[PDB]
Amino acid sequence: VGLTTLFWLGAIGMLVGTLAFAWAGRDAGSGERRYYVTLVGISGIAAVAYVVMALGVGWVPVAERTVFAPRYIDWILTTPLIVYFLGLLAGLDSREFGIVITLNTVVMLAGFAGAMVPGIERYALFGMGAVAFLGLVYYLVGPMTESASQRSSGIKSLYVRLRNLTVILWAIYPFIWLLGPPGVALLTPTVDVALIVYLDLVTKVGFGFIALDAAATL
Ligand SMILES: *C\C=C(C)/C=C/C=C(C)/C=C/C1=C(C)CCCC1(C)C
Ligand SMILES: [Cl-]
Repeated sequence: VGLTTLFWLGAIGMLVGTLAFAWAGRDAGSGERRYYVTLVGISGIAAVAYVVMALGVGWVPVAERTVFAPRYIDWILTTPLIVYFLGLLAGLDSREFGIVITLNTVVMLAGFAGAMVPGIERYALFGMGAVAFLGLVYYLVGPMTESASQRSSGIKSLYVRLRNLTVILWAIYPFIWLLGPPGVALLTPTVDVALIVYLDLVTKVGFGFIALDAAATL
C-alpha cells in the first residue's frame, strides 16, 4: 500500500458519500434542503482534494518533509461547513455561528501555516490551533448543546450523536499531526495518511450517514 493508493481510497470514499448525499437529498423539504447541500459540498470538496493529491499534485517539500497542501485546503473549507451543520442542528443565531466559525478557521489556518513552516517556531502555530480547538469544543458541548436542548427530543439526539462523533474524532487529528511528519515525524507519511483518510471519511461521510439515518427515522 502506498500514498497514491490511500489517496485514491479517500477519493472513492468521498465520491460515494457525495453521490449518496446528493441522491438522498433528491426530495428534501423547503427547509430541510440546506442540510443535504452542506453534506454534498463537504464530501465533494474532499473528493477533489483527494483526487488531486492522488494525481500527485500539491505535494509541497518543507525542510525534509512533504506537505499535502490539498489536504489543508480541504479542511479549511470543509470543517466550517460541518460546524455550520451542527449550528443549524443546534439552532444557533448569527452571533454564536460567528464565534464557532472563526475559532474553527483559526484552528485550520494555524495548522496549515504550522505545517508549512520548517523551523521549530511552527510548534507555536500548532499551539494556537490547539488552544482555539479547546474553545471550539467548549462551545460544542456547552453553549451549542444548551441551544439544542430547545429543539425536539430527536433533533437533540441527532445533535448529540454528531457532536460526540466530531469532538472525539477531531481530538485525534492533533496527536497524529504531532507524531506525524509535521511534528516529530515518528509515524511515517503512509501511516500518517492511512490514519487521516480513515478519520476524514468518518468525520465527513460517516457523519453524513448518521444524519441520513436519523432523518429517515423522524
Ligand atoms: C475532513 C474533516 C475533518 C473533521 C478534519 C479535521 C481536522 C482537524 C480537527 C484538525 C485539527 C488540528 C488541531 C485541533 C490542533 C492543531 C493542528 C491541527 C490543524 C492538526
Ligand atoms: Cl501534511
